[PDB]
Amino acid sequence: AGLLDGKRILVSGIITDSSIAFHIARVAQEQGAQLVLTGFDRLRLIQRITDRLPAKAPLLELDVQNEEHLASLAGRVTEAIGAGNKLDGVVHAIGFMPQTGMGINPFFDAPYADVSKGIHISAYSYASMAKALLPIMNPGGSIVGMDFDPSRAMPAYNWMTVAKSALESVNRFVAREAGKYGVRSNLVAAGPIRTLAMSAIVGGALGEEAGAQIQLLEEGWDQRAPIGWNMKDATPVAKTVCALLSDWLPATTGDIIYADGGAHTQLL
Amino acid sequence: AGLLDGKRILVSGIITDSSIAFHIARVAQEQGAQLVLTGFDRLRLIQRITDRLPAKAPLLELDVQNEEHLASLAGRVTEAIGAGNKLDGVVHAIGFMPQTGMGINPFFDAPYADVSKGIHISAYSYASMAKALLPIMNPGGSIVGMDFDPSRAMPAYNWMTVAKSALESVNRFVAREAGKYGVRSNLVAAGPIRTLAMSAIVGGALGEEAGAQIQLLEEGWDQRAPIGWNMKDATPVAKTVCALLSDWLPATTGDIIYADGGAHTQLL
Ligand SMILES: NC(=O)c1ccc[n+]([C@@H]2O[C@H](COP(=O)([O-])OP(=O)(O)OC[C@H]3O[C@@H](n4cnc5c(N)ncnc54)[C@H](O)[C@@H]3O)[C@@H](O)[C@H]2O)c1
Ligand SMILES: NC(=O)c1ccc[n+]([C@@H]2O[C@H](COP(=O)([O-])OP(=O)(O)OC[C@H]3O[C@@H](n4cnc5c(N)ncnc54)[C@H](O)[C@@H]3O)[C@@H](O)[C@H]2O)c1
Repeated sequence: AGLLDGKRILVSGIITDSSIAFHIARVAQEQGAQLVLTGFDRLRLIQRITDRLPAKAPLLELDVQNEEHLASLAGRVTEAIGAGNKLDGVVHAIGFMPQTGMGINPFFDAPYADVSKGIHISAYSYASMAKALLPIMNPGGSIVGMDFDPSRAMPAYNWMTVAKSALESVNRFVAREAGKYGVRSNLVAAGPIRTLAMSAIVGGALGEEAGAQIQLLEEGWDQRAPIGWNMKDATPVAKTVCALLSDWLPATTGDIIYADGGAHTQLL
Repeated sequence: AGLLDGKRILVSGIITDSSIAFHIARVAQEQGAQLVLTGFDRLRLIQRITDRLPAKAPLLELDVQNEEHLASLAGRVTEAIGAGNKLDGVVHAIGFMPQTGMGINPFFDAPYADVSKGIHISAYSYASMAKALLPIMNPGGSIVGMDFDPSRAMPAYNWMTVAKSALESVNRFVAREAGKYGVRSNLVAAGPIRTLAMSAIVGGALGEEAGAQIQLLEEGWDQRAPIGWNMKDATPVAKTVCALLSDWLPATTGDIIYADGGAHTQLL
């Protein structure tokens, strides 16, 4: 067994043992996968976290906002995974929005320059990463991004929700391109998870009201979710992406998979 | 009669007698409205077109990308419409994407810098215009933007479709803010219309394939539309926005109104 046996998945995200990426990576590895990692800013730190993973995995720098990193991605991955080999999976657990477009700050009040690098890192990054790595994929490969239902306005999230709405719209376009390589591109829309930086926001982080608005949003969930919703266990979201990086969901691409306890489907 | 009798609607867009904005403005005026206009780049030209309108209307410069214009909008509109008066409507007939994110150019191939000012002008502009004018609206006012169903990938449009998906997501957030002023914000999703620059693209404009891909998309429509779809008559789209700027659609905000012959609802 090993759902993901002898597969090469490259994982994005992992910033702390709290990060979802981290949890996919573990579940992934127990499942027989073989990762290669991408780090962003504090590489030495990611490095140290990455060591508690059930298995060693090469880590590589990558600021999704720097061309030369992207220019050189593919080389690097091969160079590591070893030539004559290609990868079967790529996971985009990444996003970011500046103080302003999120939190307490009124909505109309975010600078388009701020709003922008959010879009640049949260949505557009999906395309860059795919155009860059699509050339090294075995057929029947999988590309996956982490989503958060932006289909109805919620409060406090503001422009991060707008950035996700774009994510949803970019994925459809990547599905089109990946199609030619016989590779799939999909989004897993998670329920709220207590990641670190989430934690910080439900604390005083972005504001008081902002915070109390999450708290509540966070509770609507478990209520609504017919099978409930644990905001502290990213394991169910990890096993889904794990289903998607696998060959058991072969006829589905442009798609979004609600890994949310059912919440999105119930009114109250 | 005069659906829009003694109402102050400020219209965005009008670049040629072909432009939709132009058509709303006419229908608007025959309906008893009283406009005030916004021009973008070639003001003298807009000016000359604007004269064939059934009625005189003050025109004002406004590059939705220049802060000081937005900073000074409200003053200008009052200054014109005359102090002690407020407007009941605002129409956002505006958008734009650089060669690259549209047309023949592959999707992965657009620079985020290009992709960006599209987003900046097409989506984000909706928010700026609203934060700026919301202070001068009578209650039960209306804000309307022009939409184009981005809910399924289409070809050739690329990033303009992504920009509209964001538009749809911004509107929901503006509905929230407009709510406090008791003003409404909605999107009219049009079918394809032969505007000038559209014309140019179905000609050789953006590319050959790009062009032949519109042509076809353009025909799927009238087929699909149970009551059909005339790509050369922007009158039905104009009368809808006209319904929406009016008090007959009072309980509906965050919304998108399909002004499309029914196309969006039928598979084949
Ligand atoms: N946590 C939630 O409640 C929730 C729910 C549904 C979806 N998601 C999405 O899941 C994804 C995973 O994020 P998370 O919540 O695990 O949080 P997280 O704080 O662990 O960080 C996600 C990452 O963004 C990275 N980042 C920012 N700029 C970058 C850049 N230039 N290059 C590379 N990485 C960069 C950080 O290094 C970090 O890894 C997020 O994108 C989030 O939108 C999250
Ligand atoms: N034509 C269609 O098939 C179609 C269909 C559905 C929706 N829409 C939308 O309808 C809206 C109306 O556009 P149209 O198709 O009538 O085309 P159009 O070419 O008449 O131009 C729309 C406008 O964008 C303006 N523009 C660009 N940058 C600007 C700036 N910085 N400041 C102010 N104006 C600026 C131009 O001046 C022009 O008026 C568009 O936004 C389009 O997305 C169009």
